[PDB]
Amino acid sequence: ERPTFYRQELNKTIWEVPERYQNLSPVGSGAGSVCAAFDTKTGLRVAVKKLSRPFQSIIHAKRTYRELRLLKHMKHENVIGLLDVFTPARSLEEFNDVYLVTHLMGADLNNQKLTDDHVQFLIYQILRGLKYIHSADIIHRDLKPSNLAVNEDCELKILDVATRWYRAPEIMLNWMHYNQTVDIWSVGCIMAELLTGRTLFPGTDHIDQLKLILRLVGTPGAELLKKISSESARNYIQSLTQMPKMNFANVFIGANPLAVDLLEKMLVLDSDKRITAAQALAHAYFAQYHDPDDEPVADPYDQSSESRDLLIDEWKSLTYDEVISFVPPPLD
Ligand SMILES: CCCCCCCCO[C@@H]1O[C@H](CO)[C@@H](O)[C@H](O)[C@H]1O
Repeated sequence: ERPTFYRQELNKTIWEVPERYQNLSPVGSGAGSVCAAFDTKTGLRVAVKKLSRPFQSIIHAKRTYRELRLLKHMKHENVIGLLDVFTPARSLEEFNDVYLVTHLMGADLNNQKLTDDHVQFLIYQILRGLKYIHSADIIHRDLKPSNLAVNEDCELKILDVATRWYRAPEIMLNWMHYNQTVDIWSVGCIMAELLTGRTLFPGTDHIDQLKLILRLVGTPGAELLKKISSESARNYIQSLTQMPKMNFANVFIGANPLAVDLLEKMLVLDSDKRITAAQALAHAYFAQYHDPDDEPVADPYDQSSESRDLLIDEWKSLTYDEVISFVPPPLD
């Protein structure tokens, strides 16, 4: 049955939401607008995002669909999920607005070294979430402290200048064919910063970022240089003065040797040689948290919906179908 909706003017528009969602109050970007609310059915504080111009163009429509589909797929403790999605529309013909409801997250990992035991717990949770995302054949591509939410029990969820500080070197070289370990590079950068209280590679601009990375991990070795299809890349690298990888033990002074060992395995230039999320969860650094019985994988996720060129009304109809078919997660 259809919930009774009410209407209220918020962020220059009339929002129309199920009455279960009370005390709406703005907090949000625009890069759709977000309101905080209290969900009375579940007892939870939530974020309610009214999408802005979701079907204004083919590009907007395809974006909306892909975003909804992703959020509907993600069902893991360490990944943001969808609590609800709704529209006031009673039919496709009347369908214009989409609203997404998620847990209201109070803090992120930006929000001043952490202790080694806390770094262990936070990075464990990131990697547990990443194992799940990667198992769906999804690459996050923009892992950074602001995309990591934590609650007051230090339970963590991976979220949905934009800073370059956490970005894998191959993304900044426009390499394409990205591996999932682009995300492992980011996790390394985050872990280093939690341990030291300092940004590992605080690049001022695009080339400076690359310069800082090369300073720590050294210039490419022969095995990596063999895999560079680009003639221009190859000839530039060969001309750099050969520098060895720095000693992470004497870069992360005071740090748990198990942590340094893990960082050495994450922050490798060659993406094929970086540790995977599932391998990292088995690393002795996480001995106190690691449990193979509860590090679950995802169902396969279909991203083909993505190479396709469809009409606006087709993307719109497909999005409508996803809104109607939505099943809320268990009351928990
Ligand atoms: C001057 C800085 C050079 C940075 C080298 C980064 C190499 C990243 O690693 C590479 O990434 C690709 C994308 O997955 C793969 O196709 C390769 O097999 C791999 O070597």
